Parts: sequence; structure tokens; C-alpha cells
Amino acid sequence: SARTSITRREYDEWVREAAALGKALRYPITEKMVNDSAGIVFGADQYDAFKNGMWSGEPYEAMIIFESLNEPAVDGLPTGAAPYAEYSGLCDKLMIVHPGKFCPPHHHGRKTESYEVVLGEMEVFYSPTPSAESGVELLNFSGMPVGSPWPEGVALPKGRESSYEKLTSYVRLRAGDPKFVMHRKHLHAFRCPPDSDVPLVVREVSTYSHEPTEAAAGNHAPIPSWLGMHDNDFVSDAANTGRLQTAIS
Amino acid sequence: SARTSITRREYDEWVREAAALGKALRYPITEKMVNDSAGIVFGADQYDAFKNGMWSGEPYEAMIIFESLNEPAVDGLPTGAAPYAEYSGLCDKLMIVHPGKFCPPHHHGRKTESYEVVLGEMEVFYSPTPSAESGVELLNFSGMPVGSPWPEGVALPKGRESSYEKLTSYVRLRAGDPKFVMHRKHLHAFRCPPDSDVPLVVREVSTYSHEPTEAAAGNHAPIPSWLGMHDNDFVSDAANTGRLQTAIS
Amino acid sequence: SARTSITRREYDEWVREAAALGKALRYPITEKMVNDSAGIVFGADQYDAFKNGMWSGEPYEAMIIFESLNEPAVDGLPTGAAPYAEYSGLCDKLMIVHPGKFCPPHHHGRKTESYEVVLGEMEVFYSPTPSAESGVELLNFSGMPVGSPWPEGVALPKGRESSYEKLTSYVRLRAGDPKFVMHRKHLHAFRCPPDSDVPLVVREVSTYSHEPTEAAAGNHAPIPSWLGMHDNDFVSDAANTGRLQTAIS
Amino acid sequence: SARTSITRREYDEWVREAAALGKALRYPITEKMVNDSAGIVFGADQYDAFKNGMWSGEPYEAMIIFESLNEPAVDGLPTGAAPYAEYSGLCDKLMIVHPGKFCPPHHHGRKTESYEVVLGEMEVFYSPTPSAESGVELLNFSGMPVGSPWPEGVALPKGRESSYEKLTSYVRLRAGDPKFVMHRKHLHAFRCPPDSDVPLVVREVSTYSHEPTEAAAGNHAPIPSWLGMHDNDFVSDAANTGRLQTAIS
Ligand SMILES: OC[C@@H](O)[C@@H](O)[C@@H](O)CO
Ligand SMILES: OC[C@@H](O)[C@@H](O)[C@@H](O)CO
Ligand SMILES: OC[C@@H](O)[C@@H](O)[C@@H](O)CO
Ligand SMILES: OC[C@@H](O)[C@@H](O)[C@@H](O)CO
Ligand SMILES: OC[C@@H](O)[C@@H](O)[C@@H](O)CO
Ligand SMILES: OC[C@@H](O)[C@@H](O)[C@@H](O)CO
Ligand SMILES: OC[C@@H](O)[C@@H](O)[C@@H](O)CO
Ligand SMILES: OC[C@@H](O)[C@@H](O)[C@@H](O)CO
Ligand SMILES: [Co+2]
Ligand SMILES: [Co+2]
Ligand SMILES: [Co+2]
Ligand SMILES: [Co+2]
Repeated sequence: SARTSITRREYDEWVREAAALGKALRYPITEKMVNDSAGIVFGADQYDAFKNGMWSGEPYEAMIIFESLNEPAVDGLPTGAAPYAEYSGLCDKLMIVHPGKFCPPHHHGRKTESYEVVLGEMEVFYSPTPSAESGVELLNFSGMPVGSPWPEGVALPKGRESSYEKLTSYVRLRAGDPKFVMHRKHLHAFRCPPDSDVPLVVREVSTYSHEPTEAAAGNHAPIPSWLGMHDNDFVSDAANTGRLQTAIS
Repeated sequence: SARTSITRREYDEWVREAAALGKALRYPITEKMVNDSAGIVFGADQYDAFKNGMWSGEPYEAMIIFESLNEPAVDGLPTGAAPYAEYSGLCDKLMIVHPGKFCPPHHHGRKTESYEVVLGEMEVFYSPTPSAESGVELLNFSGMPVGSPWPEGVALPKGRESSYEKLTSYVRLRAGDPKFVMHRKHLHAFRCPPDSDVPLVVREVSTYSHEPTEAAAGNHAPIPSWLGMHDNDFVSDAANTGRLQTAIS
Repeated sequence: SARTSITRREYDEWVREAAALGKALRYPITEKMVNDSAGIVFGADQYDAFKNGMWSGEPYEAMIIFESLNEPAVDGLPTGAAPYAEYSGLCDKLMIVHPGKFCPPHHHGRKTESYEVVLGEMEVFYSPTPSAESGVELLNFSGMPVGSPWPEGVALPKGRESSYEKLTSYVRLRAGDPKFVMHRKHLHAFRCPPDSDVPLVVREVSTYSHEPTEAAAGNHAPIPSWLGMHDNDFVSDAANTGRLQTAIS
Repeated sequence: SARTSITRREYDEWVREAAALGKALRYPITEKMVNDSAGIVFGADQYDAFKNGMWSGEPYEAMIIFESLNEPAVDGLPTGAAPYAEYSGLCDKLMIVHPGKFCPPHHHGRKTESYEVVLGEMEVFYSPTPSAESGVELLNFSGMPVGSPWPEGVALPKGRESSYEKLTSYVRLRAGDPKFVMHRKHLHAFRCPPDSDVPLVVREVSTYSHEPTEAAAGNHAPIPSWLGMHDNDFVSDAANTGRLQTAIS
């Protein structure tokens, strides 16, 4: 009886309600942003989130993302910056995570993120040290803060527990807090507390998002190399696959 | 009788009211963001904006900016990207422009911006072609849209009219519109319509802001060259000076 | 296969999501307000709204109401006003109507309402003349405006069409409009346009709400007569019954 | 040098900024609501609030009120209720109080109020017992809660201190709290804490407001007696006068 997809009704009610919530919070959500790629389920065994639904409070890895901007920022750059442009760009999106649900452990080789909680509270789990990239020297300036240890009783998705092992640093973000920076090459994940009366709504402002997803499969590449380039590295292999497509029956 | 500064009372009422407006619109404004550098007057002859005040509707070049993020995004970058990092980074700020007032004509060599109107309407004036940088090849991808001609009856600041000559393209942005990208090297300016019942409030998401201002004079430089580096080029010379400091009597 | 109740999952996702939307729009929703009486289905044949769900856009009579205040306002009144107190009082609630759905035709003998659209648009159908109450003279001051005729193509609930016959006056309300008064004794109904991208959210400020509902069955009566007193008169008999209780399986 | 009026510039910047704040918080403010009666100064010696301004934090009695509704609710009432209609009606308004400022001690013979804090925090001072009205029996149901004693260090307006003597009960209201009822005949006053970073914004839902003010001098009376009827009883005589008119030079 393990779900393997989400019904069209479950998908729409989930995504359309989320888009309305976004508008209420003044996020500029256009029609094109409300599509079949906005609702994400990280892996086949994560569809079980829809057995009891998004308000069950159960630990599953799924979320909604409404992307309002993913600008390469390639125009006006000196030609020499061509091979390093992929680390820049501007990506603005609204992320909605229901109680107990998670944006699973992963890291980006090029994308640096920043978080602004709009509604609810965000519990971020991360590795304070970056992932070492063999054979390449990396610049350093502020690094990541050590943060605090995890609070007790954090329910993790069944069969995904170990993927969180290395994300020992923890921080709870709220509306009004200083913007929070998640440097590239750092493992990170986050969830909405299970006892939350509202979905976690977060505004993410980051560098360009390289993702040959479903809603982004057919566009033009600003720079040759960018073509097909992937910048998502999920700790759990089950997460990497289902990320680029949601099975809607 | 030409004003040469702004009284402490005029400054505070202007900036503190704006910060409250920002909070109401859910922008994460912290205490440190509400400072003596947030309220900007572009040039000595622009202080006359305070003869009749911010609700007079008169054409002057002055605005408020509450910066919530100006992240270099240098961490995790390969060393080779060092000389091109200045074109990246993440800068999030809230800008408040009162009726009739303007963010004066200028362009950035490195910073690419994007606009999201939160309240009111934004009238953007810009040059659809970038400024040619002698002796250097530049990348290209989307360029800037031609836009529309200026509507009639746009009152410009006295003695600043000609600075707008080259910003022939025009567009009026509203809340809910697609994010608007202003590529680096493009001349641009914007104002809040004079008949607006509310101040124009805009969320700007751009690449790093290189500005050795008053509230940013003493920090650490992520990369050597960044030190003292300026990235603001106002068409009117009077604007470049008063930009980095507000005279509060 | 005609639904006869709503599953606990359908109920919670419907009501809890609505409460979150309410909070985002700054309505003061407390825990006690989010209960099993907030989600209303007007009649047994209206449960079919949940065959395709609240985002189907189909015409059904169901809505959500989060009541933040229902103050008798009896304290401090001269004893003589006792028999007329039932026409006063203060009731503040947030109403959420999904696309295509309706608050069915009905009128109140004592309650006068006022509407403020917070999100979406509200299409009100009403009778510009009050219902004559046999053997009693009534005061008059402003009466109700004639309004406009119905726009074409308004899909009404199957088997409930005729209940709308007398509500010939029509008006479409939006956020920012002047408060709209619906005097007592006037037939009225309203819906969220079927093509709306967001649920209709309306703040109602009215006189006391006399309703021996499920969440209001056991309180104390400020005045003797008020006990058991009913003030809802739905045109369709099917609506009056299911109003005071929602079948949650 | 004691101010005796408010300049047109001080008035407009105060009221127009407040109206913008109101809109941001989604209060339906129309053009007609933004008038010369919205900004209130309670007495000649209260104009000194404008010596240092609304952000000085100093204790003065002045506030802004944007009334969106003041419905008699007389239509549909049985003729017998005519002499008691004045205790009913529906009045919806947004009140804005700057740091340290107060809505001065007063009570209403007919109007019962309810408070909903939208922004900031509201400190209410009141008398838990109603004012006895000689020769008339009054109904009772819930009465007023005893509340808590005043916190220490509450700066009161100079020369108005004693007017607060009897308002010994205290409560601090915040956004999201249950609606707060202030029954008619109860002395009450409230202020925005002096250390607040934002103005106190409160939505008031009450029974009809009988006030032959400046913006309400020339309308039609729903009931004969209502004509000229006053329902404001300020403890300080200086407050009653300046209430109905603001001196704008
Ligand atoms: O799938 C997650 C998506 O790519 C988000 O924008 C960020 O990485 C979450 O950290
Ligand atoms: O102001 C700094 C902020 O609170 C966080 O510590 C950093 O963004 C983490 O990268
Ligand atoms: O002084 C203007 C400031 O630098 C702003 O962030 C942008 O450039 C306006 O286009
Ligand atoms: O969606 C594109 C947007 O409306 C504007 O045309 C561009 O951002 C301009 O750069
Ligand atoms: O069931 C409807 C409820 O009683 C509402 O508050 C109003 O009457 C709708 O007009
Ligand atoms: O301002 C009046 C408003 O627009 C409506 O016409 C009335 O409230 C209807 O009762
Ligand atoms: O002048 C105060 C005004 O009348 C307000 O609506 C309430 O009474 C304040 O309690
Ligand atoms: O819920 C009751 C509320 O908190 C206040 O105690 C009353 O309205 C006071 O009248
Ligand atoms: Co990420
Ligand atoms: Co610029
Ligand atoms: Co009704
Ligand atoms: Co009062």
C-alpha cells in the first residue's frame, strides 16, 4: 500500500493552497510559477507523506518551491569570468514546508543560500565545515558559525535517518531574524517543527540554481558548460532522483 | 534659505516611520539596519526636499534603504574566481521612495539588480543598451528589454533634468509582477509616482553592493581588491558625493 | 456514491490550511477558534463538494468561519433595552470561501452584517428590500442600495438554484473597498468567483450571532430569551439543518 | 513657546504616513478616511507633542483614527427598540498611537468597544467597575476582568496624571491575542510603550460612535434623539474640547 505517486487532487490542493498562502504573505507568485514542478517529493518512499497528508505532522522529505527568479547574471560580465559565472547569479524563491516535513540533507558545489523566515519557524541542520573538493584550493572569508547542538526528540524520516548524521550544527530561525547565510559546499537540511500551527514559509535568496528539472528542461544556456550542469548533491540517493520530477497520477 | 542638511527630527521621523512600514510589509528589519545611513539624500541641493517634506510630492533625489544582506559569497569559491567574485555576492534590501522622489540616474560596473514592488508602483527609467567598457569583451545572454517610451508629464529634479536624457526606456512595475532584472552596466533610475497615496516600497535582490559608505566604513575585505572599491556611477556628479553620507544637523 | 460526510483528513487540511491563511492575513486566530465547527457544509447533498475537493471550482454551499468575537454587549445596558439587546452585540469573524463555493441564501431577523474583503473578490447576491415581518412596524434609515443585475454565467449549486431567485441585486466587492452593510431582514448570499486563484477571505463585523451551533452549545445566556434563540433563516431547508453541525467521519 | 496648533506639514506627514501603514497592514483605508479629523490632539496643552514630534517617545495625549464604518444599524429594528438603538450599531476603525502617546482616560455611556492589536503592543489602563448611572438599573452579564496592577515607570502626560488615578487595572495586549472587550460605562485609556520601534496599530470594533466631530458635522440622524448626542466623557476637561477639532495652522 506504499504510495508511489500523488493524485492530481492532492497535488493541486497542496500547491494551490500554498500559492495562496504565498500571496497573502506578499510573495509575487505568477501563474507560471504555480506548476507541476513546484510540489516536490524527495524519493519514491516519500510519497507516503500523502497517506495521512501534509497536516499529519509525520516526518517525510517533501516541500514546495515557487521560484520567482533564477537570473544567470551573465550579461555585462568580462569574458574571463565565464568559467566562474556559475557560482553567481540571483535566485529568489518561496519555500513552503509543512509540519514535520523536511528539505533533505544535501549540499551545493556552487550555490550559496540565505534564508528569511516569513511564517512559522525554521529548524536548520547543517555541517559547519564545507565539503573538501579534491585537487582545488578554495577561498575563505566568514565560514559558517558553529551554531548549537540539536534539540532532543527530532523525528527523522524512516530510512533517511543516517543522511542527517553529519549535519550536527543546528539553529532555529524566526521571522524578523537577521538573514541566514548557508555557504556553498555546506551540508544542510531544514524542517518545520511538527507542532507548528502553520506551514513554514521561507524566502530564499541565493546564487543561480543549476537544476535540469521538469519545469526547467528546454531553456537556453547562458554559458556552454551550464548546459545539463547539476548542482544538487543529496546525501540520500533516493532524494536526488525524485527531486527532478513529481509523479502525479 | 536652501537647506544644506536634515534635522535630527526630520531624519528620525522619516527613517523610523519607514522602518515601521517595512515591518508591516514583513521585511526583516533589525535594529542595526535602522541607522543614520539608511536615509539618503543625493547631493547638497537635494536637501531642499525637506523644505516642504517627503509628502510634498516634489521632484527630489532622496530615498531610504534598509539593507538586510550584503553577502560576498566568497566562501567555497575556487581561487581562480577571485578576480571575478566582485560581480557576484548577494544583496537584499528594502527601498522606500516617497511620492515624486527619485533614486537618481546611475549605473553599476559589477552589480546586477532585480526589483520586486511590495507597495505602491515603481516607475523605472533606463537605457536598454549597456555602457561600453573600453578595452574589454563582455558576455551577453538576455540583454535588457526595450520597454516603452516615457509617459508624459514626468517632473524631474531642478538642475538634474539632463541626467535622465539617456534613460529613454520606461516601465511601470507593480506588486505581483514578474521580478524585474536590471543588468549591470545599464543606466537606471526610478521614482514613486507623485500622486501616490503610499510610499513606493521595493525589495531589491542583487549581487554584492560595493559601497564604502558611512555604515560600511571599517569592515573586513573578503578579497584584497574589494577594499575601497566603488561600484556606483551617478550621471550627476552632485549625486555621487552626498550618496555616501547624510548631513544630519 | 454521494458523499454524506467529510473525512477527518479532508476536514483538517481544509480548516487548518484556512487558519494559516487567516494568520498570514493578520486575523487573530486562536487555538480554540480552529475547531470542528469552523468548517461548514450546508446540507447533506453539499458534502459532494469533497468528491473533487475545494479547488475543483464546482458550485457547492460550504465555507469556513473563524469567530474571534461574539460579544452580547449586554453589560451596562438600561434594563428597558433587555428585549431589544438581541439586535445589538458585536460579532467579528473571518470567512473563507473557495472558488465556486457559496455562503447560501438566507436572512437574519436580528443580525446586521458588514463585509471587508481581505483576499480575493466577493460576489454578493441579495434582495434590496427587507422581508416584511407580519404585525410589526420597523424603523428605516438608509435601506439597501439597488446594486447591479447579476453578471452572466453564474453557476449555482445543483438543486439549490431556485433558492437564489429573489436575490436579484448583485455587487462585487474587493480589498480596499468601502465597508459593505447588509441590513438585517435582507436575503443574501455570496461566493468566490470560480476562476479565482485564491480563496475568498472576508472579515465580517456584525451584531451578535444567535446560533445554537456545535461549538456554541452549552454556554450561558446573557438574557433569558436569548436561550435557544435562532437567527438564521436559510431559503433552502437543506441548508438550515447541516449548518449547525458538520459530519466528520 | 507652547505649541497651540499643528502645522499643515506636521499634520499631513503624521496622518498620510499612518494611512500608508494602515494599508500595509491591510486595513481598508479610503480617500475620504484620510482627512483633517483623523489626527487627534486631546487639548491645547497636548499640541506640545509636536515640539519634538511623534517619535520623541514623550507622554502626550494624541492619536490617529481612520474610521471605516459607523453604521447605526437602525434599519429593520422594531419601533420599540428606538430609544435603545443608540447602544447598538457597528463602528470599525483603525487607531494609531505612537510611542509614549495615549488615548486619554474616558468612558462611554453607550459604546462598548473591543480591541485587536495589529502591530506593536497595547497597554490598556481601566476601571474594572462601571460608572454608576444615578436613577437607572443596568443589565449585567460578564462584567470586566480585574486584570493586573500597573507595571512600574509609566510616564503620564504632564498635568494629566490624576486623570489616570481610577484606571487601576492594567493589561498588555499583543497581535494574535483574544479580542479584548471594554464594556460601556468603564473608564479606559491606552498607550503605545515608549520604547516601541513601531507605532501601536489597533483595530477597534465597537457599537455606534456618537460624536458630533468635525468630519461628522452635517449628516442625517437615523433617530431624532441621536442628533447632537454626545457619548464621550473624558476625565480631563481639556481632553473633551480638543477632541472634536484639530488646530492645523
Ligand atoms: O531542493 C532544494 C532547493 O534546491 C532549495 O532551493 C535549496 O537547495 C534548499 O536548501
Ligand atoms: O548575522 C549572521 C547570521 O545570523 C548567521 O550567523 C550567518 O548568516 C550564518 O551564515
Ligand atoms: O543608491 C542606490 C542603491 O545602490 C540601490 O541599491 C540601487 O543601486 C538602485 O538601483
Ligand atoms: O520576466 C521578465 C521581466 O518582466 C523583465 O522584462 C526583465 O526582468 C527585464 O530585465
Ligand atoms: O452561516 C453564515 C454565517 O451566519 C455568517 O456569519 C453570515 O450569516 C453570512 O452572511
Ligand atoms: O459606502 C456604502 C457601501 O459601499 C454600500 O453601498 C453599503 O454599505 C450597502 O449597504
Ligand atoms: O477618542 C477615542 C475614540 O472614541 C476611540 O474610538 C475609543 O473611544 C477609544 O477607547
Ligand atoms: O477572552 C477574554 C478577553 O481576553 C478579555 O479578558 C475580555 O475581552 C475583557 O473584557
Ligand atoms: Co540547498
Ligand atoms: Co542601482
Ligand atoms: Co448572513
Ligand atoms: Co473609548
